[PDB]
Amino acid sequence: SHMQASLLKVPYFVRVQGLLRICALARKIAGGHYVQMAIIKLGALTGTYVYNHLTPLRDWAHNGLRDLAVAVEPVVFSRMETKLITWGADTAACGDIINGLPVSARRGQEILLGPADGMVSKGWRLL
Amino acid sequence: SHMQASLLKVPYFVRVQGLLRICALARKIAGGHYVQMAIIKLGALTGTYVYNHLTPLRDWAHNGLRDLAVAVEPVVFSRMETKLITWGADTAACGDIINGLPVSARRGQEILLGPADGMVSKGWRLL
Ligand SMILES: CCCCCCCCO[C@@H]1O[C@H](CO)[C@@H](O)[C@H](O)[C@H]1O
Ligand SMILES: CCCCCCCCO[C@@H]1O[C@H](CO)[C@@H](O)[C@H](O)[C@H]1O
Ligand SMILES: CCCCCCCCO[C@@H]1O[C@H](CO)[C@@H](O)[C@H](O)[C@H]1O
Ligand SMILES: CCCCCCCCO[C@@H]1O[C@H](CO)[C@@H](O)[C@H](O)[C@H]1O
Repeated sequence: SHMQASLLKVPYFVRVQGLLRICALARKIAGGHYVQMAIIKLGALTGTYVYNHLTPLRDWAHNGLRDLAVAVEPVVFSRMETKLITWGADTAACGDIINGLPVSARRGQEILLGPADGMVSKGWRLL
Repeated sequence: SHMQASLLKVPYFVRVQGLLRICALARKIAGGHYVQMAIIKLGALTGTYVYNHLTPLRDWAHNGLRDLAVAVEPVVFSRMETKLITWGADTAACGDIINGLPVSARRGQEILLGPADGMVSKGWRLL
């Protein structure tokens, strides 16, 4: 799904499993909390976030990890802004760009990202 | 604003007008189609795309611009993959990352991006 922005063509659920399995290894070592933070941040780069209500830190986290985190929904180690959006097939418009692609047309509750050229003849309407 | 992914805090319609004002300067000069393509590509990396149906090429484009374009809805000069999406408040889920921020919660028709910590208190629900 284009809405997940993952560098890896792998299901989100499975990506979190793999990431936490690497973390589990450091759960009991000395600077283990530092290690996990590193791996979690590396996961973020790949476009994979972990949430406490889905994969409780209590089941894999080193005791010091939670102190390094400034948030666990999802787990992040530096300030990250919080925004509100209402975007939907009903409000989408030209000018909008989603994960790198420009909004170009609509057809029902579907929105076309990228070039729309030659799509009008098929029921798509330009936004 | 977040759904427009523009490096400039300027209305979308104003950004395009500024871009096409520069393009017009080259509408009639020799090799102007090349100059306009550079300008339009600069707009792209800045977050602004132009569409033929919003601002027709016949009003500002140099005669050779169309030939260089691979599409005009919006104007691009190389392959751009076209995607079809179905997404909204009713479908948003964790694992989703929108223009850099992770989906974390839902309240009504609004969706929360970024940390949700402490929001469950305000009537928001983790996804
Ligand atoms: C950070 C990106 C990692 C990408 C590789 C993910 C590999 C996920 O591997 C997963 O491991 C689980 C057990 O840990 C198994 O139960 C799953 O079946 C398996 O697919
Ligand atoms: C790629 C980004 C370009 C930014 C330059 C924007 C220049 C604004 O352009 C001007 O804006 C005014 C109102 O805002 C209009 O009334 C003018 O007609 C228009 O030319
Ligand atoms: C950085 C990319 C710029 C691309 C635009 C190139 C425009 C070439 O501009 C050239 O200027 C010459 C005057 O010296 C004219 O004689 C040529 O006919 C004209 O094509
Ligand atoms: C001042 C001279 C400016 C030349 C304009 C260069 C615009 C670069 O346009 C290119 O567009 C591609 C997608 O279309 C991107 O993937 C490249 O990273 C980007 O460099």
